Amino acid sequence: EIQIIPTHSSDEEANLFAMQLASAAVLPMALKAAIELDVLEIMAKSVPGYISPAEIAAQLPTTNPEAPVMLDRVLRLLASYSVVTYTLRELPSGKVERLYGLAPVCKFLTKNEDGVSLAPFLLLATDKVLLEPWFYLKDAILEGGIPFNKAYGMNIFDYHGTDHRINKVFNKGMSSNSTITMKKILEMYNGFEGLTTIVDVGGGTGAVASMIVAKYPSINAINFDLPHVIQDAPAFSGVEHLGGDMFDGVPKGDAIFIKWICHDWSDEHCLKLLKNCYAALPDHGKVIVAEYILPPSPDPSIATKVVIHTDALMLAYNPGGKERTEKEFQALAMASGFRGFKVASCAFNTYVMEFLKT
Amino acid sequence: SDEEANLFAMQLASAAVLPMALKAAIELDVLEIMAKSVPPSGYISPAEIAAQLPTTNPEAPVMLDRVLRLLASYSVVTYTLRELPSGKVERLYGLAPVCKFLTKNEDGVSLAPFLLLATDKVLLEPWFYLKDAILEGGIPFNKAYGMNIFDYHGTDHRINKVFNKGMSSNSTITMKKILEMYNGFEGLTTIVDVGGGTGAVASMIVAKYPSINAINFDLPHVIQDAPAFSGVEHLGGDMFDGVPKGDAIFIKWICHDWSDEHCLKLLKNCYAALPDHGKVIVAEYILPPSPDPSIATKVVIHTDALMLAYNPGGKERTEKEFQALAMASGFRGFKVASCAFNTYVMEFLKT
Ligand SMILES: Nc1ncnc2c1ncn2[C@@H]1O[C@H](CSCC[C@H](N)C(=O)O)[C@@H](O)[C@H]1O
Ligand SMILES: Nc1ncnc2c1ncn2[C@@H]1O[C@H](CSCC[C@H](N)C(=O)O)[C@@H](O)[C@H]1O
Ligand SMILES: C/C=C/c1ccc(O)c(OC)c1
Repeated sequence: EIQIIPTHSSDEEANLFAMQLASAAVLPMALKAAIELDVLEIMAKSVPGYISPAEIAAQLPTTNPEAPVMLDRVLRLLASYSVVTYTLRELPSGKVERLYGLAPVCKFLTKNEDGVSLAPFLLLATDKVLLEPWFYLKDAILEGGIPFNKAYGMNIFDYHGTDHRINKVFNKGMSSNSTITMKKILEMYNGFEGLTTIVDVGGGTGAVASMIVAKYPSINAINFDLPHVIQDAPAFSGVEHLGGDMFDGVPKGDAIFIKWICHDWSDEHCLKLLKNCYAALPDHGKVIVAEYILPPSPDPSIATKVVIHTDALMLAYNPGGKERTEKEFQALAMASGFRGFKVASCAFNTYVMEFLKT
Repeated sequence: SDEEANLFAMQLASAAVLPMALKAAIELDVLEIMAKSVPPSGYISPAEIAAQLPTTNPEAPVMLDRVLRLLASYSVVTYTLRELPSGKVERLYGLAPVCKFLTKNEDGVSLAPFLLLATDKVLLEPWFYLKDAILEGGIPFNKAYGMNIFDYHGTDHRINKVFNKGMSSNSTITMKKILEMYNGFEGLTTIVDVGGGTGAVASMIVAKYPSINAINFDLPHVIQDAPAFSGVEHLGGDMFDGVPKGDAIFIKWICHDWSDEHCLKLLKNCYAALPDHGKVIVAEYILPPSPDPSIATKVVIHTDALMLAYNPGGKERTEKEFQALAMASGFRGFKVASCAFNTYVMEFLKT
């Protein structure tokens, strides 16, 4: 370990890092506006890279003379963070102009073959509704409670039942994200083959249930979630949509699949749901749990960052939620009656574990 | 490589967690507690931090740990791991170099109040109207509130104070460094700080050059909050109507708030306010020539994006753009005199 001697040079880097931190929110917020204006889809479709901000603006419903320069300024920020790429063209007239192209991350920020990306997940994570709890984080640490419940007087799921705009944003966000992950899950994970019935507990609007039934047409699926979510679930052949509250019970099936459910809830709420799962399954049933697994240390890798970001988000938003290690998941499994524990697969940082009653 | 792209997109989507988590740590005084309490070897437990917070919440240590873990992953704090007898590891946290600027120094100053400003609820709101401003014209801030940001500051006194202390702390740190390097204040008898805020810069210059009489010129609602400093006279006004007379005019972070037309109008009042051989001293970021990934470029491009969402047309400019503003406003001479923390000090010379 070599010691860095403090100098004006190292003080400058520390100062500018603090300044970068101060205004770090400009990145997701600028990206959110690019996605809502459909700037990246325009780039994806119009690119002969690289396109000028004036050529992008020409495809927007605007007569604002300042649109191209406003777009230029946004895209320059995105370029510095490698969300887009750029080239420079000298204007026959002396000044330097930037043209922009899509960077490799835009594969997941623009619709793929099959009409899906992570952009709706980004719109959800940057929604007004979800920024507000952050201003009550201090209060929840000092006064107890949940910053989101302090913001609006109820938990986030009850709030989705009262704000139909955010309910749609959230359901579309989760569906897009699970679609992308499940497609890769389905390629490498064999645990669904052979089952007659599967229940998706907190399955949202049913994207995962419907993909499993598409791959395995002899499976019958039940998409189980809250009534305000189920009311908006598209019909899909092989999928039964059922509204309820999982803490009160879950539908019977041969296996139960829970994706991104455990991390929303405290260990006690988890134990309760997992007992409910244990009771709805036959003697050799299994719970298939798809979640992130906390890494060993808070290292600076992007994969670790994504898991620690989501842990922090389940501090603001949710009733006791947190990310967990592989030992903590096995602990919860053994404590709710399952004798078998297997880490089965991994896609995009999401691990598939089986809790086996066996 | 597909995996890495997907994970980067997920990182971007929840990127705001970092500055929001940091804001909460600063509002809880967690970094100051660390700075005062961290023992010689240099790491402290969240339980030990929490014991110093005004709280009886049994969950506080755990929730602190989880916020600090996020901060550590980004090297805002350092950490060590301590194995527990029963296999699981505990995290202890310490100060990283950035903490120097996010905690009070010996002059009692840090950048923390600038971070409180940048992350304030008031300033997040305009971002939801950026799409609207791009399609329809206008300024996201104006769309959200009734009016321009500075008028808003004269209506919402909490934000007025946060903004003034934000700017004050930031300008203090930068001005101390500039004053160690820049000799342009000698032979001056009077200096005018136009949009000088609560007067921190004006006071630093008189502290260094007690021969100078400084006018600190800003909007009435900011002057209202300006503490008395000897040798500084506070004066409320509107710079686009006219600037007080002095031997030199100092404008820090003013040009980037305003469109070219507004800057030209300001600089011509400046020219008019000066004697024959006076000068305007302009302290601004300079836009680099490409969107490079360096922290120093990011800071300037972030501020350019912030100007877009808050201000009556501000932006960041290149040195040749500043030379054009100087020229179009009648200045004959231009020089780049020094630089501290990305802030360049330019003079626009009348002869
Ligand atoms: N008490 C409850 N009973 C049933 N579903 C619930 C619930 N509380 C929350 N949920 C559902 O749990 C889901 C958490 S979001 C995860 C959604 C989906 N499994 C996916 O991975 O994409 C939401 O759809 C929410 O409505
Ligand atoms: N018309 C006007 N006349 C004078 N001051 C103005 C103005 N419009 C905005 N301002 C002021 O311009 C300042 C911009 S903020 C940064 C300025 C300060 N020189 C610093 O570097 O810390 C604010 O204090 C704001 O109140
Ligand atoms: C924008 C934050 C992401 C997110 C927030 C709350 C949740 O409950 C969730 O899924 C369980 C995901």
